[PDB]
Amino acid sequence: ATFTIRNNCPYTIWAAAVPGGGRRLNSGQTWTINVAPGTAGARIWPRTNCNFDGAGRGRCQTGDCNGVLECKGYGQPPNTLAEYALNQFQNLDFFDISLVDGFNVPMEFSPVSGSGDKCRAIRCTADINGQCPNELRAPGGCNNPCTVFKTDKYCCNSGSCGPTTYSRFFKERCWDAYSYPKDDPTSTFTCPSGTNYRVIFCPPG
Repeated sequence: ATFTIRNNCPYTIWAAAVPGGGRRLNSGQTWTINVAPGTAGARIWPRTNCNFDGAGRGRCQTGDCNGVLECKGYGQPPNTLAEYALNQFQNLDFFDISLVDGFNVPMEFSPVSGSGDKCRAIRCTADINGQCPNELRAPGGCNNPCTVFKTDKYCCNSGSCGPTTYSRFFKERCWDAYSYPKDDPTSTFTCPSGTNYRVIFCPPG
């Protein structure tokens, strides 16, 4: 499956993908990756304000993946996440935007020419950074209350949680994204396997 990753932000984004690695994307640049069928536990996310050396080692302000350019694992919150698993049950792809690990940059995650009623574009473009509750603010973004407060109410460790005032901050601004760990019904999208995708940072309206 092809994922076309485009930076439409006026600032530089260091794209990250597991699988895929990572690439510096100046404003307007694209990174195209191809991923094997059956790829699961996958994400794509933006990183802001990275400083890497010639060996590709350093630090990003948001979404840092163990101090390297080409990610071999997940990143540090706050980071807006495109999550997916391909060719799963009934050969369906399942994909979502998640804010459970916070928000750093606005995003569209969409199938190319999508087939099926739930095979459609997902967008989170509200000014979440600007509107972020002060208690949720972090360098470069807005953390989910689970990251900040670390209690069962927000983190759902026991499996018995629900929407909160803080999760609703996210959900009311980006209704199609996961806002807390058990936000499953109104947030998982599906396409037939074989579908290709785009991820756009700072998408136009």
